[PDB]
Amino acid sequence: DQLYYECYSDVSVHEEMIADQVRTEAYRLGILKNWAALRGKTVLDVGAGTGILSIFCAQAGARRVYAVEASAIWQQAREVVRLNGLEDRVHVLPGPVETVELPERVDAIVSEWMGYGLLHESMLSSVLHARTKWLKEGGLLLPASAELFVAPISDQMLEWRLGFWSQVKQHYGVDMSCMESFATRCLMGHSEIVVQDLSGEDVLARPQRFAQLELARAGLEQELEAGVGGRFRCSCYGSAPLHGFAVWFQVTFPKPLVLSTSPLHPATHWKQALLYLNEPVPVEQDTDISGEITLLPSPDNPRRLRILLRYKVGDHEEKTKDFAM
Amino acid sequence: RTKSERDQLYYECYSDVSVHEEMIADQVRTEAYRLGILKNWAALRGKTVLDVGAGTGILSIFCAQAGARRVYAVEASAIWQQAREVVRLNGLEDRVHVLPGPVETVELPERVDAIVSEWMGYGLLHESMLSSVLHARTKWLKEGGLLLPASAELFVAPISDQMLEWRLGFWSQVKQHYGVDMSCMESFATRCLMGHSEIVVQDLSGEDVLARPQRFAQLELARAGLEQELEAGVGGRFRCSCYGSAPLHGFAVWFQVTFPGGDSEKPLVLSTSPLHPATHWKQALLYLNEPVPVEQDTDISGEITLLPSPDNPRRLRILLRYKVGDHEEKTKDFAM
Ligand SMILES: NC(=[NH2+])NCCC[C@H]1O[C@@H](n2cnc3c(N)ncnc32)[C@H](O)[C@@H]1O
Ligand SMILES: NC(=[NH2+])NCCC[C@H]1O[C@@H](n2cnc3c(N)ncnc32)[C@H](O)[C@@H]1O
Repeated sequence: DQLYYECYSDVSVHEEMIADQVRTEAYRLGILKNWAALRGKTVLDVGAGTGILSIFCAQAGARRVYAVEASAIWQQAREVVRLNGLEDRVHVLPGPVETVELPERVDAIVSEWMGYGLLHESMLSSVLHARTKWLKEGGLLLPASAELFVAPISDQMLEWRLGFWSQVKQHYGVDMSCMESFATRCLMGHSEIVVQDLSGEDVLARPQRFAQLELARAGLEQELEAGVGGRFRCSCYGSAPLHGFAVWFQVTFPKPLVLSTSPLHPATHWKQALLYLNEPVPVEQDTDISGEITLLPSPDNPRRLRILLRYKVGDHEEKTKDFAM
Repeated sequence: RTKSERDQLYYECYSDVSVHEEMIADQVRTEAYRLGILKNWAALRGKTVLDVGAGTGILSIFCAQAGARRVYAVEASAIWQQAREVVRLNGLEDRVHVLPGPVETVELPERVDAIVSEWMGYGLLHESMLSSVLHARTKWLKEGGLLLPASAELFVAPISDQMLEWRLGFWSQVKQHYGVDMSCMESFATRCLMGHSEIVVQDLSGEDVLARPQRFAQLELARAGLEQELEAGVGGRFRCSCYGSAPLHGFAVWFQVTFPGGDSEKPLVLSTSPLHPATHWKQALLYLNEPVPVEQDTDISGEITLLPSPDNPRRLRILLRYKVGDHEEKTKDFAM
């Protein structure tokens, strides 16, 4: 745990998260749009960082915010709260949320806990521990749920990198087309999850929701250990080389506001989690693709995301690939 | 990591496509070698060439296209098998010979007329590949032979880094967009972003340059005894006067290499300066612990030494000694 917390003692990660305008505006609005449910109520900010989300909760009308932060950045949060004149009702409490002592259970929890592929970092378990210990019955969760999506992809950037070697002749007068098979093995033949941003034109079929996480659900923490995911089925839009699948998520706040990391929506720092096949597979309009995706903690490191992929393209035999972040 | 582990990582890196894609996609770099080689056709026609660390073989092929009779393309990582295919694909395997393994233990049939190599790393000497080129020169280059490029030059300039300024000022600008005052974090951000002792590789522009760049070292690859200068430290002293008022953030170090042949007084130069087109080498930034205000005609002097790290000969270390105006001389010790 200590190694993890120390990653957040440096300014850069916090600058990156606030500079993610889609992320930060969405949390801001998700909180402020809940003013009626927060007015005069108490809030626990799990992993409060610099404190910015706790101050949004105060602007929404919370009577008190407990801002709990395990890394050294809590000292900066204390100063931010003081600078904004909110030390009377926003209280920064250092340490893990699992052992912090609050004066009272709270009406609401706010937290930005999502990692790459949703569950990389595994910070959800700390939010669920706080829910069990400190959230009043039926309390407000900001956000309250996460939804997981998959779509087959033809990655235009990958195509360009594989095709790069056949363009060397035009650039420098040396033919290097024979490098394409080697490049394919290098860029696709591995078993790592690739975090990369796609565009709408990389999506080869209607995205499918394959799992939903309800943060209030008691027993969710046990589900995370066993893996979360599910089956999916789709049919391709048209002819292209299938490179694999993109996985992304959205979270929904108590119309409810949705923060999405879909390639069809404005870019975020999460991008998408790309699962490449070992080599491209030609697909056509109406080619059926079915499969199953499971998000699991790595055996060597619970905080490291693993994804089991099972898939069937058209008539081909079912195949499997086991990815890790 | 142990030496065994460092060697394995190096092998894995250059056995993989990504680094070679980056180098070849670096058009300034690759065009400079193509033209610099072709401009030496008169010295290369009918002669033999050793390409130290040939990679995919593209530079060896440039040498064949310039008229070389025979090219030995020596490559230690698994990419040598890709280079063999590339050479065959272009119909050149009967005089471009891809040879696997370290140049330090390869066997050639004779000493060669010329050596070509793209050996430069970040801050010129990060990765420390020059030593292999010099080993090949001593062992395989004929007396009075040709080196391509023939020399490298190191430059320094004081900088006011506009990107760093933006990152340091980020916290003071949060409130005007999100309604939360975070100005109090500027000191913390400064400690995090400047108080470290890491060399930062980043692209600068001419706007960031606070004074006329100063050349502070030159490496003549033909010089016997250059290998001994590498271990003792490469560098030199500098002085400059600031263009105007701005916060001094530290210094940028960059290099160029010069190809022989052509105009004896205007050789072909591959530059990584912020004043010239971008390359994958960017520049090596040496940040002071905190910004220092300077004015027009503020004098800045000091000394810069590039050394291999004691824990890892492939890891660049830079010792900076510097004096700003009337302030006392200061020192800072950076590592890549
Ligand atoms: N969205 C993410 N991928 N990560 C969000 C991390 C936000 C903050 O939560 C802090 N943090 C993480 N786990 C804990 C914990 N159990 N208790 C308290 N603070 C924590 C961490 O130090 C950081 O400052
Ligand atoms: N400009 C740089 N910063 N590095 C250029 C490295 C180019 C190629 O030289 C190869 N290489 C490195 N050292 C050696 C050596 N001693 N002998 C042979 N090949 C080598 C390495 O495997 C790579 O494929």
